[PDB]
Amino acid sequence: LPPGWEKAMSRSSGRVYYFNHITNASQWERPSEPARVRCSHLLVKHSQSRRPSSWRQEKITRTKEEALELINGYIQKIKSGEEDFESLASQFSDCSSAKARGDLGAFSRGQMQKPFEDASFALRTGEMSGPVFTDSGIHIILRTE
Repeated sequence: LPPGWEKAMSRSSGRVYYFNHITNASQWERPSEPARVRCSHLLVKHSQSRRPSSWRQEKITRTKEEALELINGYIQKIKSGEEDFESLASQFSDCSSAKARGDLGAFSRGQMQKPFEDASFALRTGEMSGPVFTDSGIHIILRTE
């Protein structure tokens, strides 16, 4: 399995699924290193975020668990198709890159926070991560290139 993927057992169904411990993505299908990848991300800060402020809200008061619920809900709406990633990041991302539909443009290793970097280069083009915890908050990373 590609870097970070591992088999696990569904404790509801008993059916086998795959999770990645780098990106926090889990899926049912069996899954399938570039100098540069291109990502968008959706950020949801919390009161233990490095800077608990955003264009959305001068004083971010939600907790870290509440930040996770929101992220999980967004992950659910993206993955159901009831919303797409660009729409949610524009409305709800605590990162001012929301003004560019999440897009951060392309980067290489050594520029970002290491957990974000790791999740990003362990995404395949067109893949979305799970919640990705950094000091800014919790991320949904989409790798677009």
